[PDB]
Amino acid sequence: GTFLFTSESVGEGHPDKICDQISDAVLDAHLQQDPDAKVACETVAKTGMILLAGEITSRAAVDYQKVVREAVKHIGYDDSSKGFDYKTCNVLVALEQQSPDIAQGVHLDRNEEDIGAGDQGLMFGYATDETEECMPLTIVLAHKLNAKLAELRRNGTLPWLRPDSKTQVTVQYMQDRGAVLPIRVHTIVISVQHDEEVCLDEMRDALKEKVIKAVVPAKYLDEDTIYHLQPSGRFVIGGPQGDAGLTGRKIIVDTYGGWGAHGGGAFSGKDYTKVDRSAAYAARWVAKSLVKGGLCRRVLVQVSYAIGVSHPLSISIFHYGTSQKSERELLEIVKKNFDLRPGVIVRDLDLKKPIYQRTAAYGHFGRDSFPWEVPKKLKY
Amino acid sequence: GTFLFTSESVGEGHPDKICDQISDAVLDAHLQQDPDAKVACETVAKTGMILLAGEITSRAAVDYQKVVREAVKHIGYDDSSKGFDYKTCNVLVALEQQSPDIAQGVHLDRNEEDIGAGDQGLMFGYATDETEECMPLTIVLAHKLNAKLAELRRNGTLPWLRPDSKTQVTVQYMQDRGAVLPIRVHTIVISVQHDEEVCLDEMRDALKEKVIKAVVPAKYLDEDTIYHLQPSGRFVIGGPQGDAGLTGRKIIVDTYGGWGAHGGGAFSGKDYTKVDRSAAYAARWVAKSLVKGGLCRRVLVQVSYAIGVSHPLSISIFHYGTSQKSERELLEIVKKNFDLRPGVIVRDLDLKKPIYQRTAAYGHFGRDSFPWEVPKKLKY
Ligand SMILES: CSC[C@H]1O[C@@H](n2cnc3c(N)ncnc32)[C@H](O)[C@@H]1O
Ligand SMILES: CSC[C@H]1O[C@@H](n2cnc3c(N)ncnc32)[C@H](O)[C@@H]1O
Ligand SMILES: [K+]
Ligand SMILES: [K+]
Ligand SMILES: [Mg+2]
Ligand SMILES: [Mg+2]
Ligand SMILES: [Mg+2]
Ligand SMILES: [Mg+2]
Ligand code: NA
Ligand code: NA
Ligand code: NA
Ligand code: NA
Ligand code: NA
Ligand code: NA
Ligand code: NA
Ligand code: NA
Ligand code: NA
Ligand code: NA
Ligand code: NA
Ligand code: NA
Repeated sequence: GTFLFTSESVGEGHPDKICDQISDAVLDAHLQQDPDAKVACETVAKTGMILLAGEITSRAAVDYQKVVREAVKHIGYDDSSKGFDYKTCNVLVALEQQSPDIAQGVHLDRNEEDIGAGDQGLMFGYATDETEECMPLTIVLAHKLNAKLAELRRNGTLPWLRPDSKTQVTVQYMQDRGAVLPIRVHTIVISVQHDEEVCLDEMRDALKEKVIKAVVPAKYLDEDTIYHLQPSGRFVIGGPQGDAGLTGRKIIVDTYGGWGAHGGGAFSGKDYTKVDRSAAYAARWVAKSLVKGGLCRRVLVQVSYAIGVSHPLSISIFHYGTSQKSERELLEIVKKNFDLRPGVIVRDLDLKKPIYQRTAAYGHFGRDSFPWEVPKKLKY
Repeated sequence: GTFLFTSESVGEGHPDKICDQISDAVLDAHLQQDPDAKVACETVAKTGMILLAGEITSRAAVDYQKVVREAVKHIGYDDSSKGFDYKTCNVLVALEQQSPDIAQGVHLDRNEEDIGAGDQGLMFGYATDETEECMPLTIVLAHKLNAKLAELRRNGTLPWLRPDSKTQVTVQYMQDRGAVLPIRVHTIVISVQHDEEVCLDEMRDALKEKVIKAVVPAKYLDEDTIYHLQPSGRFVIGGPQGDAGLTGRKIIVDTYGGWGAHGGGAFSGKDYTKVDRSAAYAARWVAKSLVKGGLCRRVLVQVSYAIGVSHPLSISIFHYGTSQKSERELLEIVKKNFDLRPGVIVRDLDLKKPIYQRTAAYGHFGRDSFPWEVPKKLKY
């Protein structure tokens, strides 16, 4: 009756995540000055280069050089010995205004509540009662392993660590009437960039004793757990020098780690009129509200939009058999309690606030009591 | 007992899809000369620009200018009046060799069958008996609508069409013992770039009569079907000029349209040692083999890897209740019939052949009897 499930996470210095963080630093910089900025900022990172490309229409005056370099500094790439340095990297900017054809179809001369979706697309929300934060254990543990690496890098106790890391956690689960119950950790992978001097045995010992044991409860680890620690054997070249990064290439790390579903839309670098972000956050809010409200133990929500149209085209609820109410009944409860127009979501979730860089590593969900993590009390 | 589900697709000239096609044109060009080329080619597209960035180690001599421009020509961007022209665009190249640290951990001095996975990650395969090609109807119809647009553009019958398009199809389904049965089309969205002269009523009439009716069986369309045709009202600016494109930003369009699950890894621009592609293709092959073999009606397969390790770390089978056999029994059948090491998958699926550009629009699955679409006869 048991099964395995695997999820991964990446660290703040993983090149794709660098791009997500930069794109959201750019968004935040615009929103600090112009809450109605229209932002669609993609970032590319390769050896020695950050390129910004996309579309921004805003009243803000933003120093892209400074914003980009400060984000890279925070991540920890501050010297050529680490493969990348915020002080001496190339920052190239290929930003244009938002297409006027998009603007006229989406938001020009529209009442805010009746703004159209900024694009077509589909989005999902998911929640599971297997953890208090209503997230899958696999992805929670994978994120926490990367956060622990960053902590031990920044506090100087593992000074050989560099910012680029990846983790992967496989958990053995039991099924319980559509809900899932974690039993044990089956396999853990950790790969992290390191300095030229530290040897493999020192790193593997530290990753087990100072990282895994500081994160994963001992009850989940046993003599059969498989550890793949620095499995490549050498990871000195890293960051953008080891692998090109792009915004929106970690969309499963950003969400549910393979659980539930994904509609394909990236989050970072986008203002609220891009329903890829706002409606995914709202769908998480719905799903978590259903689970915390006791209506389900596990639930997947789909919503979809057409460009220029305010109301969603479709809403669907899938409860995995974990409710006494039918999926139709839950859908009616959702429709009576939520208004998923983007110009309403923006108000309910406060999506003009410049908090987005904080979302761009360690997952957008399950953390810090962001507005989409605070369940709505449902009337039914 | 019914529910809605929505999927989308994009056309060959959608800027993200342009990037996928270019990245796979680059891969194919290398593989034509060096079947063992190591390729990780990301493409970015914005107004007037194609940038190649990533890592290639290969014995091939490739003219990137020519390869890129020929791909853009095939797509149809051949004049400034369309927003982009293969003849006069900027092609910038930021390609380096594969990291030697990766190479040593993955494939150097390794027997081909025992090559390590080129990265960690998780991948899913999915199959559903609702169509003969074992794909969801929503995504099949969405792809076919984009293909029809391209056909009518290329044959000159709708000469106002341009290459950038998006479609979205919402289908109303019934559940049947874990399987799904399409009933009717609930909503269709089509947005397509167009010339400055054609009016909105002409376009909307043509999209209904020459596109939708030529693609979607009349039995699925009724007086209640909702049509959002050119919903933005104006789409003259398009392609990279309207929206930046990046490789690997259409991973749900490339796969199952929201159905099943996704592990996050993009396909295009990657050789077979990148399990993001090879193992996803193998997982599709497994899933389709289970459905065509009569063991399931619907199935999701998860596999996962660690960099440098040949065998998958985990394999999981989820059959939605559509088999008399337990998921454990199906997993044993899979393990007895499939060897999911990348250096074996490459042989079974012929993944050194330069056919990848053909996969990079209209979905990687459900078409053209590629090797992963030909079911394996299972022994059990
Ligand atoms: C294998 S390249 C994809 C990702 O894997 C990581 N990576 C890069 N080099 C190595 C390496 N030598 N060993 C393990 N992981 C690596 C980096 O996070 C990179 O973005
Ligand atoms: C809204 S920008 C995201 C995508 O939507 C498409 N698009 C661009 N401009 C428009 C427009 N004016 N109307 C409808 N869709 C558009 C293009 O495929 C683009 O890549
Ligand atoms: K990459
Ligand atoms: K974009
Ligand atoms: Mg990547
Ligand atoms: Mg999208
Ligand atoms: Mg895109
Ligand atoms: Mg990956
Ligand atoms: Na810091
Ligand atoms: Na809970
Ligand atoms: Na336990
Ligand atoms: Na060093
Ligand atoms: Na997921
Ligand atoms: Na909290
Ligand atoms: Na052609
Ligand atoms: Na079938
Ligand atoms: Na019918
Ligand atoms: Na024109
Ligand atoms: Na999908
Ligand atoms: Na065929």
